[PDB]
Amino acid sequence: QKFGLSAALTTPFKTDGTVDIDAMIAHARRCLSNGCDSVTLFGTTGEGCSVGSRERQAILSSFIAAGIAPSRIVTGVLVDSIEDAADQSAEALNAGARNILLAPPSYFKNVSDDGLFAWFSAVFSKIGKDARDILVYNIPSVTMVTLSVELVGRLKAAFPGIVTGVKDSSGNWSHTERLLKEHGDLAILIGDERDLARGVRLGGQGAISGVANFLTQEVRAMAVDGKDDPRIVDLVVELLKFPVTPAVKVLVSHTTGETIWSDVRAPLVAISPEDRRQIEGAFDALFR
Amino acid sequence: KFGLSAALTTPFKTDGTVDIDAMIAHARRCLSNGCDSVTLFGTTGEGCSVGSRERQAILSSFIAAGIAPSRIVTGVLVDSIEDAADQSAEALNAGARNILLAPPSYFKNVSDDGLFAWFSAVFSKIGKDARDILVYNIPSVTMVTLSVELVGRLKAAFPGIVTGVKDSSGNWSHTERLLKEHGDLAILIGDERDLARGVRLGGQGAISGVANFLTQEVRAMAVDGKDDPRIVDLVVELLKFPVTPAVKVLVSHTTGETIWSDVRAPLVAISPEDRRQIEGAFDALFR
Ligand SMILES: [Mg+2]
Repeated sequence: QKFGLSAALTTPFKTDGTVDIDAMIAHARRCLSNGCDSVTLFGTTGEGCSVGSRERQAILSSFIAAGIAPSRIVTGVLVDSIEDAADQSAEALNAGARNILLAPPSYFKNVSDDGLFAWFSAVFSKIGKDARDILVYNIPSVTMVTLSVELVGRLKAAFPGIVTGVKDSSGNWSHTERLLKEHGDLAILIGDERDLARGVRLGGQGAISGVANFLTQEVRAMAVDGKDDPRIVDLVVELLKFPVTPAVKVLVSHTTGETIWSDVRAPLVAISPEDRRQIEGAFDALFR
Repeated sequence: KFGLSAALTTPFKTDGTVDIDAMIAHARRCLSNGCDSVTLFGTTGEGCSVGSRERQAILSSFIAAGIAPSRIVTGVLVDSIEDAADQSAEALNAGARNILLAPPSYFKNVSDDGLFAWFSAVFSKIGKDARDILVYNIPSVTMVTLSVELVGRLKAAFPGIVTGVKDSSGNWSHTERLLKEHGDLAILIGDERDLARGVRLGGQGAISGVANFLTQEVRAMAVDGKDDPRIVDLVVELLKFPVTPAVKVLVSHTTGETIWSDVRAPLVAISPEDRRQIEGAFDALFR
C-alpha cells in the first residue's frame, strides 16, 4: 500500500523541440518494468515547468491511450495561481492519477506559512469534492519556498485524505526526521539519496527519484527495501559539478543507448561533449 | 516615448474573485491622473496569482469597457514557451501596446544562452505577429537577471520584437549600462531612486507601482526627469514590508476604497499596526 518508487520521469524532446511522446511512453514502460511502482510526469526532472499547459494535456491523454494505468501516474503541478493549480490537479485526478505532486507557488519570494496555508486551502476548495491524494512538494533549492513541519501539520489537520504526503527534497535531515515523527502517518517521500534508505527504515514511504530513470533497481532497494547504496550517494555527489536535470538525461542516454535524451528545453542547456564524458566516467567507475 | 504606465493593482472581493468593476475604475483614474497606459498582471498586479482563465476575462472586460488596447500592457510571468507564446499572442492580437515578458522563473541559476534560446523560442512560436515585447528584469523576484549582453543579443536578433526592457533591479551600474548600450530601446526603470536620473540619460519611463497612488508625482520623474526625494524616502519605507501589499494599503489610503486591502495568497494583508505605520509615513511626506 505504500507509495513506493516513482521515477521522476525525464521528458524527451525532438530536434524541433516538441515532445517525443512515443519515446517518453517507452521510457515510462521501461522504468515501470525495472522496478518503479509509478511514474511522475512533469516534475522537476521532467522539466515540467517547461511543458506547456496544452502539451501536458496531450501527454497525459497519450499515456492513458497507450495503456499505462492512471493509478501508475503521478502528475507534477508547478504553477503559481490558484486557478491553474486547481485546474491541472482536477484534470489529472479526474483522469485517475495516483497523486498530484503539488509545488507551492514560486514567483513571490519570502512568503509566510499563513500565506501558503491559505493558498493550498484555496486550491483544494477550487478542485472541489474530488480533491484527493495531494503530495506537497518541498524543494526549496528550486522554489525558494520551504514547507515547514508546522505547515505540513496544519495542512494534514485541515485536509485529511486530500494532503496525503510530502515529497521532501530539502536535503535537511533535521527537517525530514521531524516529518517522520510528526507526520509519518502520511507518505513521506525523500529526495536526498543519502537519507533515503535511512528514512525508509524510519517509516518513509519511498521516493520520486531522478536517478531511478537510469538505475531503477538500485534506487528501488533504497526507496522500497530500505537498504543503503553508497554508490548512489557517491554518484550524486560526483554529479554536483553539473546541472542536475541535464546530467540525469545524459545518464539515461548512456545506460539505454538512446540519443534523444541529450536535448533539454530552454532555459536549460545541453551538457557539453567533454562534460558528458566526465559524467559517463563517474557513472562507469561506480556501476560498470 | 513609452511614458508612464501604472503597474496596476488587482482588487479582490471578500470571496477572493477579481472585482473587475473596481479594477477598471482604478485604471481609468490612473489614466486620467497622468498614466499613458496601464500594465495588467505585472508583479504589483499579483499577475502570478491571476489564473490563465481569469486574465482572459479581465483583458476582455477592460476592452469591452472601452479602455483602449493601445493603453494596455500585459504581464506574462510563466515558465513554459507554450504558455508564454499563447498569452503573448492573445494580448497582441487584442491590440495590447506591449507584453511585459518575464524570463521563466522555476529553474534557478540559468545561463544567458538558455535565456536567449527561451525568448527566441517564444518569439518563433508567436510567429510573424510578434511585436512590442518588453523583457522584464526583476531579479529580486524571479532570481533571473537579464544581463546587458543578453539584452544586446535579443535586440540584435529580434528588432521590432524586443522593443524595451523593464529594469527593476535597482542596480544603477546595470541600469546605466542598459541606458548607454541599449538606450535605442525603451528602457524603463523600476527603482525610484534611479527613475528620474535614468530618464535624463534617455530612459523612456516606467511601469510603476507608486503610480497607483501618486500618479502625478511619478509622472514628473518618469516623463519630466525631475528628482523627487519624497518618493525615494517613501520607497525606502515601502521596502520594509512586502512591497505589493504595502502599495495596496496606499491605494486604499489615498482613494478611501477599502477593497484594496485584500491580497491573494500566498501574500497576506498588511496588519492594522503596519497599515497605520505605512499611512503615517505617507502622510508625513505627502499630506
Ligand atoms: Mg511559475
